[PDB]
Amino acid sequence: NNRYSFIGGRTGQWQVVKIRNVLGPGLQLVEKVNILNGADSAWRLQGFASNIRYAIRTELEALQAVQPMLNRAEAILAVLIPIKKSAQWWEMAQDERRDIFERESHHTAVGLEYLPGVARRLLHCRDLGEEFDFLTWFEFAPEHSSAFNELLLRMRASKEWEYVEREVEVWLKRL
Amino acid sequence: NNRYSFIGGRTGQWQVVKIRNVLGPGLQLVEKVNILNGASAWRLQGFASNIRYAIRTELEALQAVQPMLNRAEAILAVLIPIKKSAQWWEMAQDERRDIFERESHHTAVGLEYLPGVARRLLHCRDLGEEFDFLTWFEFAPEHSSAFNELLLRMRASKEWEYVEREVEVWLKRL
Ligand code: HEM
Ligand code: HEM
Repeated sequence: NNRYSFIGGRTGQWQVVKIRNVLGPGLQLVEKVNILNGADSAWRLQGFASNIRYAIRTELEALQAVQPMLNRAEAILAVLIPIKKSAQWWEMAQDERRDIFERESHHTAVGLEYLPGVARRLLHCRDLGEEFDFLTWFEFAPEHSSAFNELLLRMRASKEWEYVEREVEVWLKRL
Repeated sequence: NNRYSFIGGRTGQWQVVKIRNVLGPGLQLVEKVNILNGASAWRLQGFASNIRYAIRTELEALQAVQPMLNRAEAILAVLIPIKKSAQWWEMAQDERRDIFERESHHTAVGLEYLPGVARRLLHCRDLGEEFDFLTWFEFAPEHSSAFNELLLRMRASKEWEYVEREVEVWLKRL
């Protein structure tokens, strides 16, 4: 099953360290997040794992060579980052979006510099009618915390991020 | 709302003319199809979504000539659920784009059939449906022959070597 739900509330596998309401309406602070594979709580986010939309074969080969698995023993820290991009983004053609995502913003090339420390999972949810477009998930050991914070500053300055209209960070610790 | 459901059964806006079970398991013949914007013998559903392959110049060409849905003359339609293979879905984005257009010329061929044929593309693989896409075409009867020719051109393409299941539900507006 390709559907995942993230329930902000009082139960779950993950303790909420902090929530940063980066842009637009935030998410209510809660004690924990419960993650269910499938479709007292304060909010629910859901999304699906999907096929590749932008990465080219050589980029997949580079990612496959180095990206770590989810659920490593040392990956006790995580961050759930729901993101919404603008109508102007979604109206663009496929070449126009690819050009912004990689040619201008270097999303893949830049992210690669933070592997293997950072593991990730990408879910999509615009097509479900959700309030966000994407749920991004990152997990890593404390030793990569500083590197992940650097990555966030670099991505938020990119051309791609000029099309982001809502964004929240839910910082988590594995219970 | 971006979700559409197609219910094969006794009620609906469309009378079934015939069903051709082109490849793989078919769909049960029924009297009518009921189309509902939102989430009898069978139900198919899918969502309208962003562009996945077409480039700007292709969209400009399509926008220059493609007709709208619900033309008064467009009393015939064809619902074509399609599933593609796992090997297709594993390919990277450039690999699929190259097959879809550089090799199979999906948009360039399809454009030869506008403005006669109007269309709508729905996606459903991500919903866990048994098909990956619901495709919808509609047109006046004078384009029936051209549309049957288009179908045979597409099925000869490299892109169609990855199609694993395909049904045609032919319909007439009530
Ligand atoms: C950690 C290293 C990272 C790597 C290796 C990476 C890589 C990728 C790749 C290859 C894709 C495209 C997948 C496809 O073709 O469909 C993607 C999508 C995306 N990534 Fe990252 N990423 C990283 C970090 C980040 C971070 C920190 C964020 C958010 C703050 C982010 C947000 C996104 C978004 C929103 C998308 C969807 C883009 C779209 O479809 O418009 N990524 N990522
Ligand atoms: C009538 C003229 C046609 C035109 C102008 C046309 C055009 C297109 C375009 C531009 C796309 C890509 C949309 C995107 O980038 O996301 C597409 C997708 C698709 N079309 Fe057509 N089409 C036509 C006929 C047909 C026919 C007759 C069929 C079925 C027999 C069909 C099956 C599909 C499928 C399954 C997809 C999804 C491709 C994928 O994402 O892998 N098309 N069509």
